[PDB]
Amino acid sequence: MSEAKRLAAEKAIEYVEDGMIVGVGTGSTVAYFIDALARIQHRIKGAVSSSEQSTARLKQHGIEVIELNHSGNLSLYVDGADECDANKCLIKGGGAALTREKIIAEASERFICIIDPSKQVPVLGRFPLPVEVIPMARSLVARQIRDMTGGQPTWREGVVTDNGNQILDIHNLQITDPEKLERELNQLPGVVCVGLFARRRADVVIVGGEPPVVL
Amino acid sequence: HMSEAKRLAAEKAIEYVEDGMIVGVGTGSTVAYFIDALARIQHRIKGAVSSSEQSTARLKQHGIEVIELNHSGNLSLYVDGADECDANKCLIKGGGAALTREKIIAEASERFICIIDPSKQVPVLGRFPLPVEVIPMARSLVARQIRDMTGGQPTWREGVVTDNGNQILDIHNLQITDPEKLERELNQLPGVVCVGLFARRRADVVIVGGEPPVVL
Repeated sequence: MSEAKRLAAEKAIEYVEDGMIVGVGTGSTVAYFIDALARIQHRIKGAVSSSEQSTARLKQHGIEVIELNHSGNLSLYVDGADECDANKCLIKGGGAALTREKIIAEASERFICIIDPSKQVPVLGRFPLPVEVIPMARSLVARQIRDMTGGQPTWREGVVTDNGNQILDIHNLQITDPEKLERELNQLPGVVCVGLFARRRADVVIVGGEPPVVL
Repeated sequence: HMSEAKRLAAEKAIEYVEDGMIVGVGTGSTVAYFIDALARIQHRIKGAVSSSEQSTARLKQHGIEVIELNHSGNLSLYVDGADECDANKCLIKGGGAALTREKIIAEASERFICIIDPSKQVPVLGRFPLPVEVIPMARSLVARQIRDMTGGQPTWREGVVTDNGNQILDIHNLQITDPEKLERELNQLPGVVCVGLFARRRADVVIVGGEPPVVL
């Protein structure tokens, strides 16, 4: 899907305007966007980064990285998704960076989501739902999620997020109501972030291909 | 001034400790009396699950075994203080920055006993500012959002870092007449780690220290 990823990333460049501080996602599709952004870096002020990995990639291209606390709100955030449904609700966090992704997206006027066709699904959940948890809460949250959803939480054992937390991946869900599930999981003490983007979903979905399809 | 009231509230809370329990333990100056009282009955408990590194040191100083919540599983009893307690037993917590692990252990516990002196009783929560634990890179965003949503005044508790590596915003000037609603709303903000309202899961028993303590 490398060509589809690159084509989606190049289409997203059309949304970058002179003088922007661009919010930058994480992952293999975003890698193509970082490479393309480097070619126009004379036109931008810099980037706010959703992961230490993305920060290193931006810096390797000479792009200035700015903290969200310093930039304030942004106009544009570009990132990928592990799954995207027909209502533009997403599962994110396959690379464990969901928390800073969700924060930067929240601070951005428009979220342009770049995907290849394999990410389009009719019902979220075949890709397990990532949930970032305070480590000492891990087993409690797993029990609660099992009780609430009937899904199967599994610790992504050994993975530590940029924020020092652990990840539970919730298997076997059919998330037909992501708005509700996100709101309910957000209430559990020890949950740091839920990998559903539904309260604040993608504004634009770019599906890579020749030509890209813009939803 | 309130030292005797704190001591007496903690004494009454000991009456809820059953032989063999793993006791969930809060944080703060009122809980300090409860930790010292637990030490006096240490032969009657299996150990304790601790809401802060500070409480862990105080428990270990008395030879009480400290057990991880991941290992204990759910608990029967959690005992902790509060910065404010309204008439419906909704609480503001986090004055000592330990609200997140406190809320987690309280959630895992069947009965939450809250030990307070009379100065913690309020008709409406909010004169004591509401603590919110935040991801550091989200701090300014969350402050803007809370200001817009509530009309309150967020202030960074600058320099304070929680046991979880996060920062604290204290929200001033709220009159929180519906704590469960505000808690639910603030919990939806990306970058909020924990909200210092205990309302969805509130105190089951409130012990107000005095001679004798009042059990509410």
